[PDB]
Amino acid sequence: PIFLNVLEAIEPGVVCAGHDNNQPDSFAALHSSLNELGERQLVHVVKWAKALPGFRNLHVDDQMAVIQYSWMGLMVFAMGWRSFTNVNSRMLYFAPDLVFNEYRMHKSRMYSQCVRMRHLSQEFGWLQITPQEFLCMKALLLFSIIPVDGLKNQKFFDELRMNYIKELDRIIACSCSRRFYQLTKLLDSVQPIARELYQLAFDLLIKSHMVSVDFPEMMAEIISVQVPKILSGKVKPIYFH
Ligand SMILES: C[C@]12CCC(=O)C[C@@H]1CC[C@@H]1[C@@H]2CC[C@]2(C)[C@@H](O)CC[C@@H]12
Repeated sequence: PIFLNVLEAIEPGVVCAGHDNNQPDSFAALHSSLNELGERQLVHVVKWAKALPGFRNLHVDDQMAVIQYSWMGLMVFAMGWRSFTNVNSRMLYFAPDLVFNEYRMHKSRMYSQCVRMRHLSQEFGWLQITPQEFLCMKALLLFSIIPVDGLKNQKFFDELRMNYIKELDRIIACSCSRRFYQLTKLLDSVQPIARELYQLAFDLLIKSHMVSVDFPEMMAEIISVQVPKILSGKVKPIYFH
């Protein structure tokens, strides 16, 4: 069971937001802690992706491109898993120190996005997603969004992604047809959610820049340099259906 040994071995542990839960829930304080949490999780996503079977086959620039396009889908998918297992999804478990209740969903001004994220979370229960299935699905998310113009070595990407699909099929097989349909439909459903949060993240970065409040450095760079390629359609998700 080589492949699964690796995914479970490299899975990131707890990541705290740094949030001061004793100060009031303002828009500013909630988003400052969300953004800091993003910066911190980005570190772990980079280290996780580089340790994935086959990932270093990819040209070095494609390695960074793929991380820099898929991070939102990956982080939302993982957050949904955390929510499912820790508060069974009527709250959002961004981090142990940053759990969103309904009030925080409203004061962050992202209630409707949180409602979709909460729906994604609950699907882990509706579909009875196993830990092995979650891990394989999350790895596939890294290979599920690319420039329409292709990567520097697209061929290696296409083969690696093929191999991760084969692994997803393996864990299922180890009816199977309905299960693969269900899981590929779930995967496809992550991307519209990611896109909404990408739009949100971009809009807030412009607005906070207007009033001279800075995002953490990597978040500011990815949201100003890479996210707009997604919002403008130069980078697109790869769907199953
Ligand atoms: C990825 C994060 C942080 C990590 C996580 O668990 C999911 C969550 C999804 C919303 C993102 C947030 C990082 C900061 C963002 C991008 C804010 O700018 C607006 C939307 C937030």
